[PDB]
Amino acid sequence: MLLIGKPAPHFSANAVVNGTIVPDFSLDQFKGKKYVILFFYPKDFTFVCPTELIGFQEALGEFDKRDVAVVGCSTDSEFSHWAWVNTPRDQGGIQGVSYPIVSDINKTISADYGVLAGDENVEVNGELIAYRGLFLIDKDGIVRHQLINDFPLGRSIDEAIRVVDALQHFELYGEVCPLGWHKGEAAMTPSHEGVASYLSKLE
Amino acid sequence: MLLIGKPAPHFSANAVVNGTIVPDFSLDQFKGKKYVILFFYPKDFTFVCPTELIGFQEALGEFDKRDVAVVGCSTDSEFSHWAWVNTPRDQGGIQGVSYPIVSDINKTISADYGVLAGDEEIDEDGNVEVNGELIAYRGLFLIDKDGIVRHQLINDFPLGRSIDEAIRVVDALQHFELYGEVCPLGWHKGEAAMTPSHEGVASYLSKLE
Amino acid sequence: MLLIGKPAPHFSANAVVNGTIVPDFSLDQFKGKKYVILFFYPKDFTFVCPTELIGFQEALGEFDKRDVAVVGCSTDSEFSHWAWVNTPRDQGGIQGVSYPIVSDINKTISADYGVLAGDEEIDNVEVNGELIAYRGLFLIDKDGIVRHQLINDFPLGRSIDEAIRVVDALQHFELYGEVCPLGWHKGEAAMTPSHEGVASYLSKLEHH
Amino acid sequence: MLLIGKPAPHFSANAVVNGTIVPDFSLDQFKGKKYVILFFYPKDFTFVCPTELIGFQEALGEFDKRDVAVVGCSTDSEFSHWAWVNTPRDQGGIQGVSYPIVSDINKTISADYGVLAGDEEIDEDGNVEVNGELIAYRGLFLIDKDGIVRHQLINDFPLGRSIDEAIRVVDALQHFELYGEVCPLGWHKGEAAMTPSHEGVASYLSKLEHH
Amino acid sequence: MLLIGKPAPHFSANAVVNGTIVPDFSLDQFKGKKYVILFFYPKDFTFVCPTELIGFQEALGEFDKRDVAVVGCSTDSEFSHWAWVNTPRDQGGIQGVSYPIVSDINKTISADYGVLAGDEEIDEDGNVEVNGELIAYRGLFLIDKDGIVRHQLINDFPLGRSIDEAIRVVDALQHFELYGEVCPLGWHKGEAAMTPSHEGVASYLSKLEH
Amino acid sequence: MLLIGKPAPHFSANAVVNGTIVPDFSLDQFKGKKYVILFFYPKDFTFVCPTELIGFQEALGEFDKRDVAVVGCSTDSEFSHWAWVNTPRDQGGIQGVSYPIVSDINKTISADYGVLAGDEEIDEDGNVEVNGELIAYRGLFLIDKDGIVRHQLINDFPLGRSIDEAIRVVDALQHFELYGEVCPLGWHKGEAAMTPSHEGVASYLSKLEHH
Amino acid sequence: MLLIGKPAPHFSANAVVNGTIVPDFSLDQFKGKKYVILFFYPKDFTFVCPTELIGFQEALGEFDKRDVAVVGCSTDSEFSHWAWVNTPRDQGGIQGVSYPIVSDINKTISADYGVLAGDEEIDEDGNVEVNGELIAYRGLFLIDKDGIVRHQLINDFPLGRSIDEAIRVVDALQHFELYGEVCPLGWHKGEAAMTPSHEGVASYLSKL
Amino acid sequence: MLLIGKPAPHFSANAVVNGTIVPDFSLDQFKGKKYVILFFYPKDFTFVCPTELIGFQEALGEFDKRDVAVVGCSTDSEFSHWAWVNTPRDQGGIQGVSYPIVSDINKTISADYGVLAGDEEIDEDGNVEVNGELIAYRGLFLIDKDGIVRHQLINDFPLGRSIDEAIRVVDALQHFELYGEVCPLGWHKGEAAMTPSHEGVASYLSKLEHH
Amino acid sequence: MLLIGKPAPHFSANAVVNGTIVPDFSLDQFKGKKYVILFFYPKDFTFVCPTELIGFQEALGEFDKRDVAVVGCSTDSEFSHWAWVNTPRDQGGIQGVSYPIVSDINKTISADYGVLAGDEEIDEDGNVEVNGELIAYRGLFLIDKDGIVRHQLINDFPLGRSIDEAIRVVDALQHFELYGEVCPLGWHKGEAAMTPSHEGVASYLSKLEHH
Ligand SMILES: [Ca+2]
Ligand SMILES: [Ca+2]
Ligand SMILES: [Ca+2]
Ligand SMILES: [Ca+2]
Ligand SMILES: [Ca+2]
Ligand SMILES: [Ca+2]
Ligand SMILES: [Ca+2]
Repeated sequence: MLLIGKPAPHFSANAVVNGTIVPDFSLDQFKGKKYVILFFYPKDFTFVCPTELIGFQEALGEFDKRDVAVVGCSTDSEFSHWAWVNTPRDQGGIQGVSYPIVSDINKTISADYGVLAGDENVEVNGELIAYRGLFLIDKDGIVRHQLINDFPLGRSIDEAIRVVDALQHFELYGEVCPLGWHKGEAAMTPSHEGVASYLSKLE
Repeated sequence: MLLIGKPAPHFSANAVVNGTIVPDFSLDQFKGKKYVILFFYPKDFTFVCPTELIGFQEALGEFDKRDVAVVGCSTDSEFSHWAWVNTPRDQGGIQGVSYPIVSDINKTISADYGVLAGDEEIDEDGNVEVNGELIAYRGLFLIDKDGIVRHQLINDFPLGRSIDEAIRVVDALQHFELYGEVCPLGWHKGEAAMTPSHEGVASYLSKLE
Repeated sequence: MLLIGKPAPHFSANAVVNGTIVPDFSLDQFKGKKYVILFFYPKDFTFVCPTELIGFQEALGEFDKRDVAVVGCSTDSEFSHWAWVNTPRDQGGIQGVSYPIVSDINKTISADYGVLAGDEEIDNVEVNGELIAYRGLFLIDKDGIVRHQLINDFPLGRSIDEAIRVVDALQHFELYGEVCPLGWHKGEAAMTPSHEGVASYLSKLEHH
Repeated sequence: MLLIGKPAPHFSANAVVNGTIVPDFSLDQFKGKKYVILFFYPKDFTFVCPTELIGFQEALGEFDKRDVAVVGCSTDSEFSHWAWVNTPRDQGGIQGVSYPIVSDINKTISADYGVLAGDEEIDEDGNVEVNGELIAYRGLFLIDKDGIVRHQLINDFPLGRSIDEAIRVVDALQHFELYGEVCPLGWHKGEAAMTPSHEGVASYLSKLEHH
Repeated sequence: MLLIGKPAPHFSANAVVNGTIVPDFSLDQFKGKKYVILFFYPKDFTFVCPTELIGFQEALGEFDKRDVAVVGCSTDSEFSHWAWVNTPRDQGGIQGVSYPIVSDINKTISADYGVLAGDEEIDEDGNVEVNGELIAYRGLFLIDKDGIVRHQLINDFPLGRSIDEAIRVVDALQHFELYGEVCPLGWHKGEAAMTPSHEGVASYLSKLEH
Repeated sequence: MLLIGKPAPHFSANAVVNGTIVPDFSLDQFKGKKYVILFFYPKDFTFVCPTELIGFQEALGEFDKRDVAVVGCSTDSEFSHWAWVNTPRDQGGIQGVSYPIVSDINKTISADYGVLAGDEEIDEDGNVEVNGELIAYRGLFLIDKDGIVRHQLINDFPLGRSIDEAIRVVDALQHFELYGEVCPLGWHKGEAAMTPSHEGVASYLSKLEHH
Repeated sequence: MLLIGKPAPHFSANAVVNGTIVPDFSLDQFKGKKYVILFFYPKDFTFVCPTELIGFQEALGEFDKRDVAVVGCSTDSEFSHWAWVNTPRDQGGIQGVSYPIVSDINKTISADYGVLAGDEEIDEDGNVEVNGELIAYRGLFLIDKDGIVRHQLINDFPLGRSIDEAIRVVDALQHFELYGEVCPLGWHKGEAAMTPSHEGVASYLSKL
Repeated sequence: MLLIGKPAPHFSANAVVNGTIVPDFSLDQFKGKKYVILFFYPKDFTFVCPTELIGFQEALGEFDKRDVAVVGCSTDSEFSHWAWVNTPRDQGGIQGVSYPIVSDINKTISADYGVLAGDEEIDEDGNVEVNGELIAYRGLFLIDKDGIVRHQLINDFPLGRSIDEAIRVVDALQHFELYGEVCPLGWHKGEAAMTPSHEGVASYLSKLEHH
Repeated sequence: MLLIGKPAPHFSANAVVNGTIVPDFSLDQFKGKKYVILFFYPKDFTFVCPTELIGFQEALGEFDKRDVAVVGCSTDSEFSHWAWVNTPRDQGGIQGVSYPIVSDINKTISADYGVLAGDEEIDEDGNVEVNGELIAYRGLFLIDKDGIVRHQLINDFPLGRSIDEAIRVVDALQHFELYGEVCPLGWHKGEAAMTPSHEGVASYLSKLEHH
């Protein structure tokens, strides 16, 4: 489903924050204060998912500098999350992951964000688990960027950081970010003069 | 909607291929033969859109080497596309863009791929009213040789995309197809992949330590 | 659609006025002030459409003297319009067209005015043909009421003369209460809408 | 209704042809043989309508030479039509009009062609009330030999139509059918048409800047 | 539909009154003042209809003396009516007909009175297809001064009506209104009516035996 | 209901024929053989109804000569009908009435012919409420040999009908059937009818004006 | 339908009371004052029906002494009833029947009491066809002073009813109302009733 | 429900026959062979019900002589019935009742025969609530050998029924079946019946008048 | 019916309490005062049901000590219940059963508690037919002092229940209510419970691994 330009759907669920189970976790707390990178993964105790979670843990300071809160989510229970953060990495665990890991135990968050796999007396084709979904949410709670990958295709922290940098650049300077833009490169004024001037300089 | 794991919706529209208007363009031709990178942009003759189109033209060799066809799409007419490829780049044009640029003139492609902006309503006697513009967001899809969507990405209007990220996802999909190894976070071609098993993930994570 | 005797459907869209993109263009501004000749064409950068747009530009004074605003419209974007008015005529452009060219980007204007081509069928929703505007033209009086409409197939260009003639007939009926007979032109004899009026008008045809 | 590019709706009704009442008149007979100019008017024995009908009768040869059948229609009965063609013109009649005048006595033809005036409403108990008069506006349709509508025009009650514009649209349609050239704004038979191509439109528009 | 004992449906249409087109004609004007004989015929410029209209014109005084307004109606336009009253009788016209002739141009009046011929059906493309002609049968209604229908009659197209029967029904209605006696079969003004009671019917039928 | 041009609704009920109760009486028996004058009255043992029934008995020969079967009907039972034909006329009875008197005991015939009085409603508790009496008004129908209704008439309760008008309408129907001439206003057997054509009506009206 | 324990449906119709046609006859008048024996019969001028009506007339005193109003009803008109009470008994008439005979001219009373014979079938358009005759079967109802039905009985057309059974049920109802004793099988006025309790039924059955 | 003239609804339930619980009891077995008197009572182990059941046992021979099978029914289980027939009469039991006593444990029989008390209603909460007790009133049905209901009677809870009235109605039905004579008011076996004709009723009432 | 965590459905019915028929029995009276063990059985005068009812009578003191009211229920009438408590046990009776035995005579309680056996289906005649018997399975519910169902059990007809398991679940619920410790598998009063926490479950299981 299309959430670009729309408010990130509200939820309130159990989560693991700093390795501790906490109730009533919501993205409300970040409105007006932090951007949010919210990412969904399919299953605790699997393969690409721990590497993605651990990598987000390693880059957590880079998101902190940018006023970005990192939030993970799967449809597993908060107790599976807790068991997993208490499993050492050399045993496949995600020990040391300290940002919030939301438990979408009813699958309503994954459904509302349009990342729930499977197809639906009531019978279900496939597994109702989340694909590798990622959303960039601005300080107003609006979705500005989304990405969904199939199960075997891990995501990239560099691209998430790049889109964060681009959004903040557009918010600061009103300049739109052209293809392949990175922090420090030339942006563009959104006008006829702007596009003619930017494209002439490239050639 | 959610197209991951599902066939990319079929279409058949006018397009500009190698600067020429052609009819009945479809992604059918690529089934069993090429991967497809399909990207939607909002409007001809604008700002971020020409930079994305030109950059895809410049990187076309990287996609050719990987058996990937690049296809652009907007809801503008095929003639607006043709005028745009016949406009020099220093005037905001996209001259030299040679891959197909599809005209989603009926907006059905953008709807089917879930990238169409705007909201529609039915009033008391107001028929269909639309809030906002029915144009495509900066949407991108990776379609494998069977026509299945394996990756999708949508950016708001002012956020241009990245060719490197598209190439990386192509490499990850092709690596998983060849070796059955899943690609971990931040993976690039030539780096260590992973065996999808308990021992595989445990051993992979031990090497990082 | 049947719009004669009914208000022209309201709209508010981006347009190019005097070669510049402007937002929130509507026919509201003309209610009580000007008549409107509103014409739809299918596609920017095509064939008959530039000749019609340029010709409406050349005859623009004939409409000004009659308190008629000329407004064109297609389902192309306002940026396509802007690119087209910046293309020289010898290359197929419509450079110098200065009256408002509305962008019906959502196709709701053409739908509401009954000029949108194509057929919509549900299976998703599939469309047979192209959802673009036919060569449609509407005369709207100062109260916002449609008094004349005409739609031509894609290859059949319209005529400025017939538009001016219908405008003259409407204004003559508004002024004198006389109905305009077949082939009436400004300055020719009209008719009083009564038994005596039609008998007298037709008798003179058999006297001269 | 939007009929451009679509078949002209079928009908079969009483008419006055050559001053005589005949049944089962339809435009089927013209498919593959003649173009049709079909025009609706609101009321027999009124004001603009006799001038339009008489003018079409006098210009009938111009349509005959172009393989065009002229057919008129209103929702009055065939007997009103018959009485009207037996009324001398100097008293408001349409004597001498010999082409078919269709009686749309049930108003289904006018409704199908999208020219029927009035507004239809249902009551709090289910009765059918009508605001205004269910009569035809000044509607005109050009139907090609395949029965497809290529041009349509509707005028308010006091605004008579123009035979010149009807002939011009016929000539433009026939020129496009014969030569595949599209007819630009204000085109008349014998003037330069246009090739529907990038080069064609560029060539046409460049020549206008000099001529 | 059955209108006996129910109000005559309201309408407001163009009509030709005394040979002149007038708008907003209604039977409301007659409420509390006059009875109404309202008759529908199918088509202007035809065959039985001019004879019925002319005959009503010739008998107009018999209805005036009885405080009865005569109103004709068809689904033709008011201009067809006007042309018809300006056509001489020796050419099939109805010249000299001066009472109101209503134009039921939308066919709603004929529908409301249940005299409209033809059959309407909606096809699966939305449009309405019609078998036959939506024109009025030869319908006649007697409406009292309260606007209530007391007598109705419908004839097929080739069967002209009878002025005598209309006058007889008017006289019977007025006699019952005045004296409260019910009118037996074949009753005419001046003949013996009947008291609506056991004794009344026994007495009336006894006298008929001689 | 509008029955002109439509088949008279079928029924099959008990009746009194020649003073005898008989079952399964229907107008089917007359199809192809006789016209039918079918008349409804409200109640046995009342006031106008016996005068109408007796008068139809007195004129029975006039209808026999014209191949017309006379049939009466009310929503009373066949036993009330039978008792009534066994009550002498000087006591309010209809002794001597010999044509069929149908018992519309279920009120379905009166409903089908559009002559049933009264108003039905559904009450609070889904009950069925009736305003007035579900009895037949003074309804009369002329049915031709094909079973099609050609003339219908309904009178309020206190207004007795007229045998002369029924016979006149019968003569008009039979004249149109025999000669194809339409019968003008006030036409009676032996007078001039009319050819349904322009010339026919013009000729008929000319003869009246100097007559 | 089951009316036992529920109010007898209200009605208001023409009737013949003491040989005279009267309007607006209803059982409301008896509420709080009299019991009602209400009986339906199929057709005036038939066979069992006159014997039942005459017998109810002859037994009228037994109902009067028990504060019971007798009311007959059929779907025939009030004038048919009046003609029938003016017919001598030796010719099949019901001369001398003086209690109210209701005219259920609309058949709504017979429907509301569930005694109307026949079957109604309805189609899409609503055309109502009927199998059989919509006339009342030989129905009888005992209504208490509150308007509550306490006993009902319906017989097929050829099976006449019994005055003794109606009077017996009246006696049983009045006995239960007065003494709170339930009436066993075959109970008659003056015979032993029963206390509605374990001991009451055990003691009653022991004596047999 | 109105069952007169209609087939007695079919059922198949457990019953106590001659003091023994048996399955699949139905009235089908009696079709074409015996009349049926089927009676419903509300509750086992109560007050009027044992007297009715015991009295029907005592009169069983009178019904046998008339080819009548007696069947009782309540919505109690077959085991309550069995316990009750094993309870001595001097303790309120129905020991010695040997004809079939049906267990309408699903209440469907009492519903089908229109003798079930109580009212069922559905809420907005979707639940089913019941006003009163869903038990059978004192209902009685006479079923002929073809399975058609010819007589029915329902009494309020405190009003016991009458064996005499059942016998009398049985005799009347059998008399009408044999002789085609209808039974007048108060008729008993051996008394004068009536021929269903005008003459029959006229003659019968005359003998009552003078004598 | 999943009632765990939801209020026990309300009812108000006739019952036998201490061998006496009483009206308007409800579990309302126990809210805030007593726990409720509510058990359904299929039929009076059968086989497993008397053993269960008598066994609950014998264990009544064990429930009294725990502030638990024992209530039985079947769809039999209150009079069948009364007869059954007046039958000696050596004849299959339940003499001496003094706690409330509810009569679910309308079957609404069994339906609301999800223990009603049988299958209902509506005929084409809108009629309701039932496959099987609408009787209660061997259902048991533990209801807390707030009226909330905390434990439920349903057995097929031939499988009698266990007093020990009912007492055990009562003890487990009361232990959790008093001390907030959850009761592990097979817990009995006096044995070690568990703190619902990570450390609590780890510590509980550590002690088991030794013993
Ligand atoms: Ca879900
Ligand atoms: Ca669309
Ligand atoms: Ca649209
Ligand atoms: Ca219509
Ligand atoms: Ca009916
Ligand atoms: Ca039930
Ligand atoms: Ca139930």
